[PDB]
Amino acid sequence: MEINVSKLRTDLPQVGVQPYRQVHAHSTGNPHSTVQNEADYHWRKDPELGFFSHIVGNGCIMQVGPVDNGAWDVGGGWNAETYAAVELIESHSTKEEFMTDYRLYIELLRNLADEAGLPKTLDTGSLAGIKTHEYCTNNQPNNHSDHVDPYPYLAKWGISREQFKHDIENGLTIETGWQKNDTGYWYVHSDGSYPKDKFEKINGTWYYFDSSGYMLADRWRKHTDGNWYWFDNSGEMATGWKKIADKWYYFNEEGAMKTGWVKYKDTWYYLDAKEGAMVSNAFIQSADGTGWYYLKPDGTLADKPEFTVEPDGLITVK
Amino acid sequence: MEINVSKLRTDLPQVGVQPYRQVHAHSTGNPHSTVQNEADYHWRKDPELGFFSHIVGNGCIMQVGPVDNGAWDVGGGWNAETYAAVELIESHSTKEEFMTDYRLYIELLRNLADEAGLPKTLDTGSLAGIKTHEYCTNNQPNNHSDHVDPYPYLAKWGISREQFKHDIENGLTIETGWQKNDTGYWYVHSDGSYPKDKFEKINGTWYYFDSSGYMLADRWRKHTDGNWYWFDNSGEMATGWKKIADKWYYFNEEGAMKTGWVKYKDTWYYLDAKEGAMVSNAFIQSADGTGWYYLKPDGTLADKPEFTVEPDGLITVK
Ligand SMILES: C[N+](C)(C)CCO
Ligand SMILES: C[N+](C)(C)CCO
Ligand SMILES: C[N+](C)(C)CCO
Ligand SMILES: C[N+](C)(C)CCO
Ligand SMILES: C[N+](C)(C)CCO
Ligand SMILES: C[N+](C)(C)CCO
Ligand SMILES: C[N+](C)(C)CCO
Ligand SMILES: C[N+](C)(C)CCO
Ligand SMILES: C[N+](C)(C)CCO
Ligand SMILES: C[N+](C)(C)CCO
Ligand SMILES: [Zn+2]
Ligand SMILES: [Zn+2]
Repeated sequence: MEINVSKLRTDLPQVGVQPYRQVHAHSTGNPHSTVQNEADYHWRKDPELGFFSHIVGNGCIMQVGPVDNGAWDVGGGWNAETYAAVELIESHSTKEEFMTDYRLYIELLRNLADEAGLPKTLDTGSLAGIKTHEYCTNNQPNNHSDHVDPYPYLAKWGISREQFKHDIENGLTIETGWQKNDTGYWYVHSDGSYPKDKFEKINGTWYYFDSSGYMLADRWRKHTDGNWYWFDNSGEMATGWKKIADKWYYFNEEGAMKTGWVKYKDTWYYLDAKEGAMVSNAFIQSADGTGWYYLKPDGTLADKPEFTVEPDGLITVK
Repeated sequence: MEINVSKLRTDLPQVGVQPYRQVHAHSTGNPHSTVQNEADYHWRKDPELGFFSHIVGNGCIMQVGPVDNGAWDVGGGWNAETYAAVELIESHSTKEEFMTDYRLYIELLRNLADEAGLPKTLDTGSLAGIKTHEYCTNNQPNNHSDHVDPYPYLAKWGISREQFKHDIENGLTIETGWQKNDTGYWYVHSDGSYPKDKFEKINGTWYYFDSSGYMLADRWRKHTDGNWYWFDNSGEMATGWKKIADKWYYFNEEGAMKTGWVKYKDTWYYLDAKEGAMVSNAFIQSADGTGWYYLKPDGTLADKPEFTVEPDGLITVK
C-alpha cells in the first residue's frame, strides 16, 4: 500500500513490550479535520495527550507513528498491546469520500494484523487481533477510557457493526460500474450504491433502472414528469423517430415522447395525442378549429389534398 | 264472504257437544284435486274416513259440512272441539294461484274464529282458538293422527310457520300495484312479489327496477344484452330520439341505444360508436373504408360538402 511517512514521529516512547497482540481501529472524533490536519497536529502535539500510528483520510494513508512499539491510543492497559493504531477521519462530505477511505482503512487494518502475526478478527474474546477503541474501552484492564469509536461514525455512513466485522474478517471487494447477471444489468457507483426507479446518465447516455436496480431494455416507462420514455435493447433512452412494435413514435432530444404535429424534412407528421403513434389516412382538426388537415395513408401531411364527392355524397380524398 | 253451499252435506253426525272451542286449519294433501274435486269427493265419501266443513281453492270457498257440530277432521279427541275445519287445496301451479287462495283461507279462518266466539290465535296453549292439524296431532288427547298440515304446503310457497301465525293473528293485507315512498316507486304483483334488477312491462309500458325493487327514473342502465337503456322522469323506457344532459341519443323501438348511422326525415345523423351521442362537425369513414362522410355542425349529413384548400393546405368544409 502507498504510505506517506512525511509526518512520521520518531521521538515517541515505547509503551509496554513486544509482542504486541493488537491492532486498534479508531476514528478521529473530529468532524472537520483533514488527514493532513490530523498529521500536522499529531506531529506537534504533546504525546501524553495520546498518540497513534496511522491516519486514513482523503484517499491516503499517513503513518504518523511507529508500529510494533505500543502506543497511548486507547486510554488503558491495552495501550501496552498496540502494534498499530489506525485512525479514520470523520470529515467526509459524501458517502463516496467515506467509502474511498473506508476501503483503505479495512485493507490497512488487515495488512497490519498479518504483518504483526495476528488473527484478522474484529473484537473477539481472544487477546490478539483487531480491536476497536470501543472494545478496548469495554474490555481492557486498568481502563481510563470512555471512547466508543469507530462504530458511531461508521454507522453514520451505513456501515453497521456487523458489516465492519465482516469486512475486517473477509476483506472488502466492491465491484463497481456495469454489472450483469441472468436477470439484467445494474450500475454500481464508486460508493457501492446503484440507481433504482430513476434515470441515470452513464458515459454520456441516459438509462432507466427499475426498483431493484435492473436496467430497462426494450420497454416503455411513464416518468414522474407525466411523459412517456422508451428504452431500446441496449437500454439507451430513445430520441428522435423510433418504430416500436410496428408503429412510429417521435421522441424529443430529452427523450420525452411527443404528440401532435412534428416536422420531418420536407413534410409534417401527426402523432396521436392519446397513444402517441403516427396517424395516417385521417383528418385532424386545425388548432383554431377552423378547418382540417389531411394525413395520407403513408402518414405525410397532404399539402394539396384533392376531393371528389359522390352523390352520397361520399368523399374520396387524394 | 262468498260461500258456495251447493255441496254442503246435511247428513253428517254431530261429534262431541257444544261449545266447540277450535277452528282447524288443514290442507288436502292432494297435489292434483281442485276445489270442486274435493267437494264432490267429500259429498259422496264415507264420513268415517274423515270429514270437514270448508274447502278453499281456485278462488272460492265451498262449504261442504256444517259448523258448530264437531267433525272427524283431526283423527283424535279434538274432533270433539271442531267448530269448523278448513281445508286448503294443494294443487296450485303458481304462487299467484296459491296467494289468491291463501288470502281467502286466512280471512275465513279468522271470521270463523270470531263467529265461534274464539280468540284469533294460532296454535297457542289455550284450548280455544285456531289450531293446525299439526298442533292437534301433537297436543290433542286420545290422538290417532300423524298429519302435520298445513305447514309443509304453506312453506312450499314461501309462508313460514311464523308468517302463518302472524297472518292469522293480524289479518293479511297485500297492497298491490304501484307503491311509493320517500325513496321511489315499486310495483307489487298479485302474489306480493315485485321486480328487482329487471325490466317489467306494466300497463303497456316498460320500466326497469333496481335490486331493491325501486323504479329507475332519469337514469341510464347497461342491460345484460350489452345494450344501453335510458329511463325518463316517469321511469318510462326511452325510445326514439332523446336529448339527455344536452346531448342527442337515439333508441330503437325496443329501447336499445343505437350507434352508427340513423335516418331522420330527409337526413342522416351519426351517433358516436363509443358513447352514443350525436356527432357533429366531423368526418366519418365509410364502411368500405373508401372515403368519408361529413357531418355539419348541426349534425346533419352533408349531401354536397364543398371544400376549399389553403396553401397549408388547411381544409375548410361547407
Ligand atoms: C443488485 N441487484 C440488482 C442484483 C439486485 C437488487 O435487488
Ligand atoms: C418516416 N418517419 C418520419 C416516420 C421516420 C423516419 O425515420
Ligand atoms: C428526464 N431526464 C432529464 C432525466 C432525461 C432526459 O433528458
Ligand atoms: C401508449 N404508449 C405507447 C405511450 C405506452 C405503451 O404502453
Ligand atoms: C348513410 N350513409 C352515410 C352510410 C350513406 C349516405 O347516404
Ligand atoms: C319494498 N321496497 C321497495 C320498499 C324496499 C325493498 O328493499
Ligand atoms: C333533431 N334530432 C334528429 C336530433 C332530434 C329529433 O327530434
Ligand atoms: C329488453 N326488453 C325486451 C325487456 C325491453 C325492450 O323491448
Ligand atoms: C355512455 N352512455 C351515454 C351510453 C351511458 C351513460 O353513462
Ligand atoms: C403543421 N400544420 C399542420 C399545423 C400546419 C401546416 O403547415
Ligand atoms: Zn479511538
Ligand atoms: Zn288435516
